[PDB]
Amino acid sequence: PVSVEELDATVRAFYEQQKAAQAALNQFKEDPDAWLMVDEILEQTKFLALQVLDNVIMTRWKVLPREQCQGIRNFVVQYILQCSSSEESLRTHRTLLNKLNLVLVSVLKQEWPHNWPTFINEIVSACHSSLSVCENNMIILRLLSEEVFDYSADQMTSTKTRNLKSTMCAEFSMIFQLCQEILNSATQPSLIKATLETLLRFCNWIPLGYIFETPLIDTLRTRFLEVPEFRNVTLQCLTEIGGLQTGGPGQPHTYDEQLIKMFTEVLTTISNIIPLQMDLKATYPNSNSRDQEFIQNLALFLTSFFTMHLPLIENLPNRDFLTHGHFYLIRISQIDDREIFKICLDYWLKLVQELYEEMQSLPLNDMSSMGLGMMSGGGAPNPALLEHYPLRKHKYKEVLSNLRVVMIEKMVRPEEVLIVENDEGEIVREFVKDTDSVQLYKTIRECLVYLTHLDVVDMEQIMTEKLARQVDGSEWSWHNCNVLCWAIGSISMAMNEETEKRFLVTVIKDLLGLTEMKRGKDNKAVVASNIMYIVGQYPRFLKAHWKFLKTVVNKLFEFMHESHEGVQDMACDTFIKIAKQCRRHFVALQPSENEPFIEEIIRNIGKITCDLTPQQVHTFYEACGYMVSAQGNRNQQERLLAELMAIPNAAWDEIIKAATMNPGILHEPDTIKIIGNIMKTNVSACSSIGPYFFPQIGRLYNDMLQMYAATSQLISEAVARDGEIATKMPKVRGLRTIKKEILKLVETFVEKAEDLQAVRSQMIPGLLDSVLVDYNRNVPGARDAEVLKAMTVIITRLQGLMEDQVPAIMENVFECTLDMINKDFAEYPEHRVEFFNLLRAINLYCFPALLKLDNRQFKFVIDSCMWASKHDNRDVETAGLNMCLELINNIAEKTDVQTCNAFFNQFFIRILQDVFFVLTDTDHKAGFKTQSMLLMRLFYFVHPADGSAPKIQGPIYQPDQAQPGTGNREFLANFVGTLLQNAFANLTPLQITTFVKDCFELNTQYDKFRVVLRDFLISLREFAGDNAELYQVEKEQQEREARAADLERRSKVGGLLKPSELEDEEL
Repeated sequence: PVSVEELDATVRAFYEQQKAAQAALNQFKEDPDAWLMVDEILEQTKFLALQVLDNVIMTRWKVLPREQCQGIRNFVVQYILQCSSSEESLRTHRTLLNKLNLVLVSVLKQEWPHNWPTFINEIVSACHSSLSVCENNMIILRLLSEEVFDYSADQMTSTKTRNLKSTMCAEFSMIFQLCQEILNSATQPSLIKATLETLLRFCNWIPLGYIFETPLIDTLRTRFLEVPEFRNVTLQCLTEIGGLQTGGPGQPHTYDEQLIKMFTEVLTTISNIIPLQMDLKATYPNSNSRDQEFIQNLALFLTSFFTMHLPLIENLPNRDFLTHGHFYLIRISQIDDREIFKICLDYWLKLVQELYEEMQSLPLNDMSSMGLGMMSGGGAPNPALLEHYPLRKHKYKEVLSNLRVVMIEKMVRPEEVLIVENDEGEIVREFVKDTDSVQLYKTIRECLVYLTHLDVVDMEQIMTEKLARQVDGSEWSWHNCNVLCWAIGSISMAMNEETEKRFLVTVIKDLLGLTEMKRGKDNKAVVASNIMYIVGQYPRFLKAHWKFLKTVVNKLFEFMHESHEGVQDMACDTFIKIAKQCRRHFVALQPSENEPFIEEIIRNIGKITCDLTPQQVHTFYEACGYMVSAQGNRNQQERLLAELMAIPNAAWDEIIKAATMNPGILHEPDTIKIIGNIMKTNVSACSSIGPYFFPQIGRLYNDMLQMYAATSQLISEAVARDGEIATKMPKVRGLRTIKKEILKLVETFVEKAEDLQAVRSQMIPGLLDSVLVDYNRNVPGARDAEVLKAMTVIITRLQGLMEDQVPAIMENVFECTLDMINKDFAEYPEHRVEFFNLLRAINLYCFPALLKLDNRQFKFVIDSCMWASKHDNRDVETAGLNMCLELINNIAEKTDVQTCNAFFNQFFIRILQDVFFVLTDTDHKAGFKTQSMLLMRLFYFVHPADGSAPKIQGPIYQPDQAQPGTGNREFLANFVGTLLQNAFANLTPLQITTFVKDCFELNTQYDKFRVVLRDFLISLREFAGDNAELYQVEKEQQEREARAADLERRSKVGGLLKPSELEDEEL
């Protein structure tokens, strides 16, 4: 319609849902009313119009006529020019103008890369016209820069974008000179700012000649760098230039002199801005957002420049610039801000690790056998023996020494410290946080260590003096104590044993004194937290100093009586830490004592653990378990074990006696709980003591089976009484809990047992007698998946010894469990997953007894396997596909030609078909690794590309009803071909032929096959539309080496691995 009448099709929208919707009804047109619109109407409506305009621009550009797109192009340019060509007009229509600018840049998106050569020229000229059009032209060049530049801005400039900067040589050069012109003359802040912001977005594309050979830098620094308004943006420019890569060592132009002049000068300017006496740590929080951003842009400048050209400033004759630049990085590093400190920390790590690796690569280490240098393993070298070496680390003496103070002060809570001061200052138990807090910790630990190595004397002096201020000279506070102690504990293994001995005696003494001196629940908790952390991180020290070991374990027991759950958690945690690392010192007769320390502990175990929660008690018994394991004297060990388990046994017998008087208490929530705690206590001590737990499991075993039976009887009655609804009631649930807990104990032991024949002879018959038929007779609501789990456990462990039992397990479990799994597509997931796992285990460790299973049942075995293959979860996808792999491989290479015949004859198609549908599916990209391996194996079974004589794995093929035509290689190839053409009908009969040929040829080389199949899949339409997971193998192969080289590096320097990362690395 006309402009005056459709104006209100929206004016009524602001001042009825009726007309509001009507304007939306006029949506699909060709913006014809838009041209007339912008000029005549009303301005809210103009906004609606421009919306329509832009939409049609992107959507309908190539389809629109070459004439009209030219029309709308000139149409927008004229209005940008109408608004921008006046001071006051620029200010009044800034909103409207911006909307337009966006429309122009979106037009530019399709036009400028097409065939608009003189755009830049036109912009530059329009700039010469007036200042206002100029400013808006800068804002347009800036928005345009976000379309062209930003896309290539995150790709780190590769060859693809590198050649772009070469072609657009002139195009960018002009924009430079336009900018240098304005910056040379302009005095309007709006204009200077817009122009500056544009320079930034074009710094990386402007030819290096104009950046360094012109006086651009000189003027950026002198005209704007010290002007508060422009300061941040100019520094961002200087950062981009200082961060520019000088790809020519000396070939095109080594700008070194330009850069040294630049950095040196900018740094002096900064010295005028930021006073020498200003506390950036204290100031920053009270500064405005602009001043804070300045501090961040400075941190970014210095780090960027040093990262890119550190040699230039390091080798300068003056050195004051190297030192003062880094001092700025230090003063900044003290500021309490996550993002800023992250910036600095990354640089710092690079710096310290490099300086260290200079020492590490000396040939002076070749004489380690005489006591010179640093043996690979660990321990910081004496600094004084390195002073007479021309080491870079000497140039940074004063800087590195201050960095140690900072790094300590900026320490973050270790994973081990299970307590935090909250927002309101209360000591609470918050275990861990986001990944970032832990990645931060890893990084800060790394710097702390390298710094310790670079000068262990300086580090020890600083930590020692700080600790003194905590004890006496009062810089005391939870924070300063925490921070210092987290640092101390984190550099563990970075000092040689001797040095560390001195230090630790001081530290542990001072801290042990602090625990008794500081009063109040909270002060006691903080100090305990710190002493626990440290001693837990220094097992090497504790081993060589029995008096210290006994003293800290005793203080641990003390902490276990604290009213703080977090403190208690840390006491048990530290206790098991030490008990595992120093187990042997608890069973031996220490020179000073009358008896082995474990005797004393076990004697008072009841008094020690009386304030502990059950989970803490479990941890306690597990630790004591390690101690017991260290007792090689089998008899002595059995007595130790008996006494340790005294209380749990007593509790157990009490429950058995009670349940004999009336079995009813078994479904009393308290009884269920108690039986649980007892079983868990056993599982804890057993998982630690290992195989020599057999006497304890032997004492309990009979009562355990009878209780399983008794609770089962009770479950029957509750169901017989009130039907299957009872299975989801409190009583039956809890009784089932008793059953599950018992099983978890026997599982724990079976996995530890070494006399596998004794387990098979004495336990297995009783266990199966008690769990199998009971599982079967139960209603679905009451069947325990833990029975499946436990079967998988005993089978995986005893393997062959369990073949004769597999038929009874199958008899009672297979059929009914299947029923639960089948009808219920989303119910009984535990049973579904564990059924699949039980079968897979039977296949892996009891293959012959698996054959005894007949066709009806065999079909379902395959059915389940394929299910797990087609599951959204990654672990179960790998699992199912893999059970298939293991199955077919077993059949082909362990059975008869007639049996394997029958099997492959009965399911080969079934398999390959499913394997194909999952492989060619748009989804399921995760299972490629096994799926490919499946395909290649299948083909090998039919036509193996190997043998000195013509060998094959399968005699005949699919039922005759399928194809009376004899032949495998033929049938296989043909049938596959058909399937292939079904996934994509665009396949030329040569493509389909080539593929199938590769399969028979590459069945020998998994990598060649897998790769060729990967490419063939990438080629097709559907697959290229959702990326490639098929590279899982290439990915893990990379990751493996990564963590392997990293472990390689870390291992070569003391402290980079927590002492708990060496126990496993050795054992």
